[PDB]
Amino acid sequence: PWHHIENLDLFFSRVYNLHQKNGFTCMLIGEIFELMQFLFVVAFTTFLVSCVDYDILFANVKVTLPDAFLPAQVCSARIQENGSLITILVIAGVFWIHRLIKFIYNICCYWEIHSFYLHALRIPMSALPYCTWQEVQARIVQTQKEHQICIHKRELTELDIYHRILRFQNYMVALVNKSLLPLRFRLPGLGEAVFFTRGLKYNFELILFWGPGSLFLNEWSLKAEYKRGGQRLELAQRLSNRILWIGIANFLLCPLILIWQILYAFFSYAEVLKREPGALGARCWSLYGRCYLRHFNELEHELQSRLNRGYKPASKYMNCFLSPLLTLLAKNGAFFAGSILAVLIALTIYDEDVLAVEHVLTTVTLLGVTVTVCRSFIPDQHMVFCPEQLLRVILAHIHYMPDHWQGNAHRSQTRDEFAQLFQYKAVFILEELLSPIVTPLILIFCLRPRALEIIDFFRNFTVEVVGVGDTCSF
Amino acid sequence: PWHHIENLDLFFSRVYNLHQKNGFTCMLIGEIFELMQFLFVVAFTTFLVSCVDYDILFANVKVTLPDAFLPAQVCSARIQENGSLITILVIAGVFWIHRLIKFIYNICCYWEIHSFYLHALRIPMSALPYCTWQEVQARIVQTQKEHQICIHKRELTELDIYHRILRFQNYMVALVNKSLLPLRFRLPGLGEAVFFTRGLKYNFELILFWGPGSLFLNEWSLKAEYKRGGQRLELAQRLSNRILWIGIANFLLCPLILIWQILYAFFSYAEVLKREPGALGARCWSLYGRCYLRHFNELEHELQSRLNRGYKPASKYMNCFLSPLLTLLAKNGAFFAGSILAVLIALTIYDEDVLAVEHVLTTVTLLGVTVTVCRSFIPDQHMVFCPEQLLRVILAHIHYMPDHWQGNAHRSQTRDEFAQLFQYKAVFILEELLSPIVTPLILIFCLRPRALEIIDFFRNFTVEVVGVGDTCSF
Amino acid sequence: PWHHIENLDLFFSRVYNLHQKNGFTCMLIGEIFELMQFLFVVAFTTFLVSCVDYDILFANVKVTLPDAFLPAQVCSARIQENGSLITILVIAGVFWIHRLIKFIYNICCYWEIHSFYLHALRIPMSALPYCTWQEVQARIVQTQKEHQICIHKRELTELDIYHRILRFQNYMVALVNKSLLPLRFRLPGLGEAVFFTRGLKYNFELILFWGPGSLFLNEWSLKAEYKRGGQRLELAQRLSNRILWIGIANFLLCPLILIWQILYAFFSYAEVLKREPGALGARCWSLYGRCYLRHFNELEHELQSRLNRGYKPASKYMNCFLSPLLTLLAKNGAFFAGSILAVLIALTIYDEDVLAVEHVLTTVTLLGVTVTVCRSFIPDQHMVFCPEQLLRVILAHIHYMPDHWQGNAHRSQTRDEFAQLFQYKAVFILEELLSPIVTPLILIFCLRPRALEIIDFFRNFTVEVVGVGDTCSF
Repeated sequence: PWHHIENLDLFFSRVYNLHQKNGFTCMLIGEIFELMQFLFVVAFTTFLVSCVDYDILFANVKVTLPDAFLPAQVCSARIQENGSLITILVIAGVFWIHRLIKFIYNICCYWEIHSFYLHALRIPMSALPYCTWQEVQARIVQTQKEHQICIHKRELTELDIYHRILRFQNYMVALVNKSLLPLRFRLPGLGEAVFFTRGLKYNFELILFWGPGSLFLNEWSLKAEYKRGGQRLELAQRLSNRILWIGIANFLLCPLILIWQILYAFFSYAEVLKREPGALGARCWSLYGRCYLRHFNELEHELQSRLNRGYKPASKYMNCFLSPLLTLLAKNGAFFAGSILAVLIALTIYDEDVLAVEHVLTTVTLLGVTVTVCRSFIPDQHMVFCPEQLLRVILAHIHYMPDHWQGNAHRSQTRDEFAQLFQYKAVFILEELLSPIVTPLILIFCLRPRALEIIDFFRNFTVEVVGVGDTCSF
Repeated sequence: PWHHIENLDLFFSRVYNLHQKNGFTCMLIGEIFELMQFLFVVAFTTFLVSCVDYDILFANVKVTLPDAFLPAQVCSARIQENGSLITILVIAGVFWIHRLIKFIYNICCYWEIHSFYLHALRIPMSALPYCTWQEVQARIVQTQKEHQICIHKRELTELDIYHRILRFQNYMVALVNKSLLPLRFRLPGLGEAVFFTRGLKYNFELILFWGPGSLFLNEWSLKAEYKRGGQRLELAQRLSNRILWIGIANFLLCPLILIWQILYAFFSYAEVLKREPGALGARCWSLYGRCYLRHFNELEHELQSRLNRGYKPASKYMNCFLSPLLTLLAKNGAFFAGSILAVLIALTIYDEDVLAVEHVLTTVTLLGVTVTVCRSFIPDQHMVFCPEQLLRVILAHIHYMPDHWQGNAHRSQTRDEFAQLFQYKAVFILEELLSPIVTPLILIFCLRPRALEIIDFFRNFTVEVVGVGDTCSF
Repeated sequence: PWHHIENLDLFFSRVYNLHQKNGFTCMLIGEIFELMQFLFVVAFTTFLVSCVDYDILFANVKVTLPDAFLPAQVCSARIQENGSLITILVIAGVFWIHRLIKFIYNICCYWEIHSFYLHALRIPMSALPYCTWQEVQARIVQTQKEHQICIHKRELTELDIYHRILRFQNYMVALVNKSLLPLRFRLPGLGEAVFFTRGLKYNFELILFWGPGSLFLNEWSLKAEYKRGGQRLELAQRLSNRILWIGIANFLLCPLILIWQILYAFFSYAEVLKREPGALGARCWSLYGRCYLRHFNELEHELQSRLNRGYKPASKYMNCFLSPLLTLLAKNGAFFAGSILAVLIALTIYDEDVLAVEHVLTTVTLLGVTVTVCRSFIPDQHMVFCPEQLLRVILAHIHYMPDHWQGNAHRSQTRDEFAQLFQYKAVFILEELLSPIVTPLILIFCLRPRALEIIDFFRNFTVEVVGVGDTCSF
């Protein structure tokens, strides 16, 4: 049954994702909840926009919650009469319909992959969350005589699976580390800024890999016309028109994507700020650090493991960088604020009628917040300031660092250059919000003039591995 | 003075316990508070049952606490007229009287031991909490010519003290690790369940060691009739009647012991749930792990040290076992719950008259609890899932593990088999509550048919160390 | 320009302090805020004493904060009419005027030092917080031919800078470790007490080093009359009169210094008790541990580093010392208190009208505090009591320990002797409050009779390093 496939690339990617999804039911259940998140976001916002009145809620006998909710009939009439609301719902509906159809097709294709694990590999569906990818890899390669998926190539190789699954991610890796993508900016008042988000990466792969107008012929071979240097300018002009058109589509989609990014950050992170706002000060590896620190032919879990082992030294390293002025001001401000708040607390503690004076509680509240915030920049008085050993621990995991980091490991410039590989989480959120606005501008003015250079790139750094196809240079 | 003892076994146990009690006053003070805990439990429950009225408390001028308390005369009349309350108090009184008489006798016997530390060993009572058992051991054995406690045996030996103190605990160890005690069960809806509590261990030692009808003649020699195989069936029948009778006593005592176990768990753990309920999710070594992981000839502190060194790796190991479905549901539920709660919090934060709507606070409260509970099953996104090194650290301390744990260290079955050696604290509490109900059933139907096998056991695995007596096989 | 200095001692101290102050602006900004702290303390207390009325605050329409504040005119009239308040303000004004004049002079002298870093060393003012003292040390010593600050001595040496900056701190070190200063006391009800504060150290340096009547001629040479033993008694009598006079000045200043110490502890620590009172239970290295554990020729940062590396093992070591009686009482008290509080919480949880009974909340509140306090003396049940390895880790950093600590590392006496080198923070605060009262008594009765011994000391342990001057013996 596993002979007429013709799409071994997509097949191996699906074989890997089911292992990364911890079986079949979790993938199905995970996909359903993904679809449900969008629908819930849309429905709750729509319900909040139309049904609830907010008049009898602010009161302008105890009132129940169901009173503020309008009955179904009047809520439907206000939705279908907003005009400026139904036009967003229509677009948010067609994307989900496309997604749902794609999902149904993927289920019917992942069920076929399920049989291949069960039958060809003899690995039950209850042992997946306990089977490393290495175990799955040995049974696929050693039994390649039975299922005879690839008879065309003389044999199958471990390097082949890595190349087949990751034919386009290697291309993505080569573009960012050769500065062939517009991800460096100079800003007035900020200085150097690296703006690399998921929209640009999604757009790069859509411009270069996916679509009927991309550089790749079917799935695993870029069009032969891109292997001849006789029409570099003509191909560049054609690519420039393509790049220009994709940017126009992004500019058209700007308002919709902005609503989606805003809604996602709010529904996902606007509650952690209330309960534990220090979690958004905790740092995480940025998307550039995932493409700058990524080896060639390295799967998602092999890289995620390295970013996990180097997560605790990185928090310490970024936390040993203080500021003589910030530390001075924090020390002094905490003293002054706490010295006033202590008197206030004593007058409050003795007789509590002071709590009825107008601006006593707010002053105490803001000062408690002020003391706690200011006392958070004051380090532990007996810490071992060792910001030189911290880089050793980090480099032992992520494996990549600019050459001007080893000696001067403690300057304020090295921290500001490391903070771009290891960014705040709050900063991460903020540039996910700005991605749908800046991404089109980046593609039209910065990437379009490079449309020639890319054409040279794809022409000079693409080799042809026999039996595999057109792959990216290491 | 230390020549006419005739009970060197009990003497050495008392010598050890005073060191484990950190001197003499602490033992006296500890015993008094132990007696006082029972009396307080009984008295407070009795006072709550009879004196307080709960009528003028629920209000059916500010009211004081002493108003709800009835005067002594009317409270005494209601106690001595309850009938169904005085019959429990009588039993709770006679046990304490027995305990108090035993305590007074033990004090007069521990005072004699106090003189032996002070005079024979020349160790002051202010240096006990700072003297290891090794220091006490060297001065006892090296000065065995002066106090001449044991002249019968040619000399005294360190192995002898371990054997003399622990003649019955070794027997307890051999029964659990040879599955000679009924502590394995199959339950519909739960599967495998190991139910081993203090009542069974107390009952085992009462059936086998203590009492005038046990297997041991005086204190340190089982009756010679149990060394002849000519009457195995007859001895088994006699033992079966004994086992049957002990079970009947337990069945009779079931309601009383149940009240004691319920009261003890409530008074000891029902407040930690309110303040810090995560402490009852913290795991602890179960009573079977104390008998399965216990070496032979190992005192209480030597084992407690090993269970201490292996406590932190064990919490990590049991905490690295997740569930693809539980983690998926938690992630998704937290998002949905937090997404609703964030909107609620914003409407609450803007104008607080929303706080007067009926079901807004309860929804917020349950959802905050829901988010916090659900967000507690979501691991740290950058943790080093290394559940294989954790078993190495644990095995280096407790020294005992089933053979099918080394290879498959990460299956869901190994965790469910390790959770029986290292059980939850909440689970520990729950099976202490169920011990007085299930313990009689275990003894009558499961241990009684084994009454023959035990007779064989005690006949084949009991050696006679010269000068020491009848000991258990290692 | 760096030739006519004549005060190389003060110059090198200033060169070091600017590095310890992380540049020039931070020193200027730090000094200004230091001056501002005193002024704010005085002004706020004065404003609180005179302006606010506390009559319309305790209420004896919602009332604003500005109503309680008296207008400027009536507040000025009450200040300048208090009599017993203006006499304190005058003294608190003249000290600050002296301080401000000294500060202005130091700025004009540190600006000259700023040019020496910028020009002679070619080290910009933006690289100071990132330059170790070693980098500053190499450029000073290797370029000693250009600025020719010291041509008198043949060359400059690293030992010379250490000696020049720290000519008086070495003297302070030799007096405390030879028990030549009155810092040991026997108290009824407390026993041994080591009372060494900043006032005594400040007074010691004022009696011995600073002033026109001290032992040192100009700055770096004690008067030659103190190098001849022919007038030991006469010099001792003169020194005794000096010591007596300094003590009289301290006794006169007792009330003022007491107000300053009280105010400083309150404004600095009286708020941490409210928010996080466990931070004042955290220990810190006492002032005697800074003079007992200090090497010879060791700068402030080299010692602070050692006190930082040995801070975490020291907290563990002092936290592994329990008390059999304290642990027993805590266990039992927590059980009893929690057993009552659990019943109270259940009655409170079922129906909340119980919250209106008078003494229910206070009982719950005090018992919650009681449980939390008592449950703070109860250690973790599975901790590795290893108070012997902890001393190894500590001694590896502070380098100094009494000889009767190595063997008996766990007695209650070693802890009570280590607690004097590593004292509580709350204890530290308390003896800073008592320093202005006890310091004069210590100098008059204990140090005055020693006035002879000191004269012998300064005569026998002062060597003359050529080119450097009169230094202290190592």
